[PDB]
Amino acid sequence: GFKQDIATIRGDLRTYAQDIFLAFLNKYPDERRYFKNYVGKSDQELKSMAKFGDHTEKVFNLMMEVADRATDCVPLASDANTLVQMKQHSSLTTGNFEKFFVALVEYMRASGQSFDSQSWDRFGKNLVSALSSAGMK
Ligand code: HEM
Repeated sequence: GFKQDIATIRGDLRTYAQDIFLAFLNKYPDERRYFKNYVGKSDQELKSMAKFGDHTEKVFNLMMEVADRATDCVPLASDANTLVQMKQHSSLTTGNFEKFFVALVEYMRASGQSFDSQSWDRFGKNLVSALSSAGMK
């Protein structure tokens, strides 16, 4: 289930973080504009820029903390608030996050593994609701 998925992802966090982030960018290429240093780089090229592996790992660490603190895939309003108020997220809207979670859920479905894809889809929906409830446009 969802708790085990947190454990699976944490066990190899940099690998899943890179793969899922790349799946997002490659599914939604317009989103790469927000990540100036990644423009014009292939998957394997990104995998040698220090900021890439370090940024993606930090993003997924936070996402796992938010997931772990959730109750029945509903995140804490304080964790939504943190994500809205981050300087790095100031120009984002909820659609950016919707896209991210579409890519994440698609990744999990395509994986050979028994990820609880439906729980991640619900978590993403509830996080987007919570971002909106916290004032994200
Ligand atoms: C639940 C989803 C997300 C989480 C948990 C998350 C978390 C974070 C964290 C922890 C950082 C700081 C990384 C660092 O300084 O090393 C970060 C930076 C950033 N986030 Fe997010 N974020 C998420 C979704 C998004 C989405 C959907 C976008 C854009 C489409 C985005 C755009 C950025 C940008 C532009 C930065 C700064 C530049 C960079 O880190 O490469 N984030 N985010």
